[PDB]
Amino acid sequence: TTRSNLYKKYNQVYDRSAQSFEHVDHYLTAESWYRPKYILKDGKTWTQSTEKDFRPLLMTWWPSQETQRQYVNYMNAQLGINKTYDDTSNQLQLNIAAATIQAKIEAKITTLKNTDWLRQTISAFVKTQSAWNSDSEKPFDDHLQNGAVLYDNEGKLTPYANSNYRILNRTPTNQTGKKDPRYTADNTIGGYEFLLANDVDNSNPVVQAEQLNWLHFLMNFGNIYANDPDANFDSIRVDAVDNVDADLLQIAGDYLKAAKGIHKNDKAANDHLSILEAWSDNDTPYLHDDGDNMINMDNKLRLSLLFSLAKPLNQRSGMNPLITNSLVNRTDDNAETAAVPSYSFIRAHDSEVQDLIRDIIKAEINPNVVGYSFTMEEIKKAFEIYNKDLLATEKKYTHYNTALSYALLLTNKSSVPRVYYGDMFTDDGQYMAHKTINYEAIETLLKARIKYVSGGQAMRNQQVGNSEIITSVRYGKGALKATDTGDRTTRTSGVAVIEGNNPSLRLKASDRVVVNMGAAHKNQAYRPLLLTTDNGIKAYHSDQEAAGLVRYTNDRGELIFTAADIKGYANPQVSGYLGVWVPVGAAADQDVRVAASTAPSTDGKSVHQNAALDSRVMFEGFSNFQAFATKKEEYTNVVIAKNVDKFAEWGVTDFEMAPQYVSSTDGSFLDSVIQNGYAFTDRYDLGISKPNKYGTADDLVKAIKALHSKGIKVMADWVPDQMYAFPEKEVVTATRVDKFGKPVEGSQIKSVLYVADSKSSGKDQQAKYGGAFLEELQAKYPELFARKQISTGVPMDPSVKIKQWSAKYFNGTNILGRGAGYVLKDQATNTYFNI
Ligand SMILES: O=C1/C(=C/c2cc(O)c(O)cc2O)Oc2ccccc21
Ligand SMILES: [Ca+2]
Repeated sequence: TTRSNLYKKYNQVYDRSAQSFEHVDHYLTAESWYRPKYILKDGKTWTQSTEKDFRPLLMTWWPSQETQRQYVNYMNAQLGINKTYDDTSNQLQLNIAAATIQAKIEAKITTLKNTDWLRQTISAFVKTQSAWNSDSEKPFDDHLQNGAVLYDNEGKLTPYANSNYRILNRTPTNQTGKKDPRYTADNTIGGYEFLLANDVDNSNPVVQAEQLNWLHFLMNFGNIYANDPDANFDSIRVDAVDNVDADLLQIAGDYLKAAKGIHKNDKAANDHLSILEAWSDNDTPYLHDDGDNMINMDNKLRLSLLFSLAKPLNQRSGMNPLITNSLVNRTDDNAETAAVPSYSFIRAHDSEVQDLIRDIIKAEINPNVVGYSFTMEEIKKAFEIYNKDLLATEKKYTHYNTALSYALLLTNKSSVPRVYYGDMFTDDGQYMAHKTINYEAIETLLKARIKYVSGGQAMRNQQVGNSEIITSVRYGKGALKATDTGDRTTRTSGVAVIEGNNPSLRLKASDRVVVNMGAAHKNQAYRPLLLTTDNGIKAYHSDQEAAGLVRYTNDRGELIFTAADIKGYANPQVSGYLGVWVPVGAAADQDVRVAASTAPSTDGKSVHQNAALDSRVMFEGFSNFQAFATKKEEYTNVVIAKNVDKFAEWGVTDFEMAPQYVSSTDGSFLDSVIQNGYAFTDRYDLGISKPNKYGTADDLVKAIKALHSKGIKVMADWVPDQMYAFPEKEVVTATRVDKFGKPVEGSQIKSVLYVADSKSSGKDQQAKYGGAFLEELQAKYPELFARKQISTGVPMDPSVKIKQWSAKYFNGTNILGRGAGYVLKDQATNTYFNI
């Protein structure tokens, strides 16, 4: 190695052994240190080196002479030697320069009695060279982190990182490696493999088995961790469906059927109600054909709410999409069971939050911010602007008409509404510490939903005066149709929502809005629940609070409104109009919800959008931008246990907790900066080795038990796409690719060695729990392991347990800024060093 170009015989490597080199899989890197036969204690005395006397390889060796010059110029400037060397410069001059630097390095080592300062200096120097930084990884692509590398299936130099799999972009749309001819709403292959960080190979049968193992662990967390059967997760969210092999959907579906019997009846299904985050318009019909074993979002209704109500006044659509642009056309929804089950929302922890922070940062701080890779300080200043925009009548960045969106989400038939934490409480600050201006209106709607919201739905779109309004009516419990005359409970249930999306709305003196309440509501007293005022929304918490504002239906069951009742407003809460009316005389404890039956299911689907699923409410119970806890009583899971009576009062039946995995701290993405739980190194570390952002493993256990004590189900966020920040390095044969895994031609990284962080400790929760339940699962549920998965043609393979993650179980990684030449070669032979 160390050539006849220095003080050899002194600076040569101690022995031909591997305990003398800092190596990665027996290869050397530009940041590799080594143990020389002799060190030079200060610039003074050559002494025999100990086992603790490692020194930078770059102190005494260089890949080319060009690099030695670069090293001398750099290390002179660092150590206070204003001598520069230029284009012309013999080997003898630079070897003399290299000695001198060597001598002063050793002097500073003895002065400070550490090498920490030199680790940094060598690192900083290495990152100045194109072959050891981003410049050899360019050009960047639309990957969230600027690009990715794909690990080669057959690398002769790295056979330990080989795979017979790494089958990419097997989305629901593209599961067979061809576009599914059945699903035509999305032209595209319906997603892409490389999203973030280390991309897990969910096409590998051994990894599939391990994803099921993790699923079983989460669904038995209570039993396994705390020997407590009251502290298990009831259900899952499947994170990033469009970025993983869709085989995982048959695996998770089969498990819910085999383990929880969700296929038998609605009681079983509704005790384990599991959701997808699946953005392709193909994913809902895919999931329906697969057996409604889980439910997807209604993306169409989300876009209809966003563009009809939430957008600025000049970017706002007409209101008719609120009726027609959804999985369910709500003109006249009179069905006992909707065709397809779904959940509905206007915002989520990611959707229409991090997007708005990015808009603010890009507009008023850093125009060159990459994807969602924000700094904490960018976030804090963005939130100064955001929090002011929330309280403004004229909003530049934040949603208009939040209460109008929730009035529709919480009265609509044939979808499970999901309330976002950050619409009731502030997106920043401590958990449940600060209420939004919309908290009252949303709370009032949640309590009214339990008491009044049942039966058939009618929505109408009336052109009035200069613009338009919509009416949305529920007929009341037992009344699917406008002609049903109902019983006593029908009479005191039902609701009328009236909305406009234009602040200039003025009815003519001649205009009337006739709202059919249904044949159970003839000649009846009605009172307001919400009314738009000049400064916001007045909530009425009882019949008596509203005593002065009572109005009546006529003999046909119609409420009638005029200009006196309806006009456009502009205030911090309403841009248009909102009016919500309920019948007078509901008992204090009236509850028109319905439980799931044990009657056998007969249509081949697990989940059914009937009155019992319509009775459920989902709560997404975190924000990305929650402040870190300063003391135990501010930990979210401790606050959840303390406030569990609130959630029951609101009719929350399904509590979607944040992912509970201990966050990585690399800061390479938003998730790793605000530590939400989506960026992790250990899949089984649920606040066990260290608190998560939300508290300790014991705080989580107590939160689950508290929710269960009120009959509320708890959802585990299943995140099989990627992992962050592995502590051990590994050398892989890699190819630069776009997020679809297509090779970027004109790249130095092409069947080339590259140094990834892709090995786990072997001493973490993964090492304890990995594969630990595969024998139990194959014994109880052999059919799970008999199924030939669609993408691979073969069953899951539980014959190997994953105690340590390594490169062979991953597709690739986001580019790490280590360059195409980071692994060192002998210049003459043009081959890599191997020990
Ligand atoms: O491509 C889409 C996307 C990205 C998306 C993907 C993710 O896995 C994620 O964690 C967050 C995202 O927002 O958001 C959309 C919304 C509507 C239609 C298409 C897209
Ligand atoms: Ca992936």
